[PDB]
Amino acid sequence: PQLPEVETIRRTLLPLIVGKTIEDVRIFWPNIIRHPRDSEAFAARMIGQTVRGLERRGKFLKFLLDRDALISHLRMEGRYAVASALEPLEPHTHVVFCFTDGSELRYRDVRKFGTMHVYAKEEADRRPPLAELGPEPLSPAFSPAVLAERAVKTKRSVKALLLDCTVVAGFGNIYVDESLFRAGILPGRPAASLSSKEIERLHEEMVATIGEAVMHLYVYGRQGNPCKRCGTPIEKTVVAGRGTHYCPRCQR
DNA sequence: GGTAGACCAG
DNA sequence: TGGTCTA
Ligand SMILES: [Zn+2]
Repeated sequence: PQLPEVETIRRTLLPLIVGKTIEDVRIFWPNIIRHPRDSEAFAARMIGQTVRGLERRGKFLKFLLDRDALISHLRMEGRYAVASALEPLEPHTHVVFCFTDGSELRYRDVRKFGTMHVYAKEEADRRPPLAELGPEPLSPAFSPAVLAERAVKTKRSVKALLLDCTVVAGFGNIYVDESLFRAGILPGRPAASLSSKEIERLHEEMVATIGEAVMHLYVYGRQGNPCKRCGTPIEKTVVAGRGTHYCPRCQR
């Protein structure tokens, strides 16, 4: 899921779990659990805690309990569902939180790529994976100035820069390619080569792209197809070890 | 600072 | 392929 999907999950999941008390935690793929390392300690500490809130940072979901926060990342195919303990689990269900009212929060993930960390609330923000996470793209903490500051200090491509989680939180491949197209910037441009005007434009399109999504595509996955703005076939190469889509005419 | 390790299965 | 951590 992308940041906008994660925000949707945050919004819709919360009322389904708030105020419920955890009675059991069942884990079928231990490797999902990253902290505490021992998945049995993970399970034991959450029992008896009540869900008090649900926040998002980047693509991370932060479940607030009584004493702890559960930090969860779905990666590409992780999904949460709330349902009855009386019904069979869906395929690829790896973690289940059982509540005292007979309902469950289920985590499914065909790729088994997602991660979970639990810490005392007051520690969550200064421990992995939230530590070092950059500002929310939709927040004033993410500004042209901040972006400019990071751009000049590096020799990497502009795409690599925007993919950097310390620069800005949860900006995925798709939104990077779309935003660069919209800003008229080639993804392979060295970040330091960007003018001040290009930085402001990029910031503006980044916010617009992610902002519109939280509420179609120009280039992502459209290789071999005409650009919607100029008709030139969209091209695909590899930049920053990633599938990279761009229009060689609109972007410079 | 930096990229190339690591995890997964359709 | 993807995202984010550790080495
Ligand atoms: Zn074009």
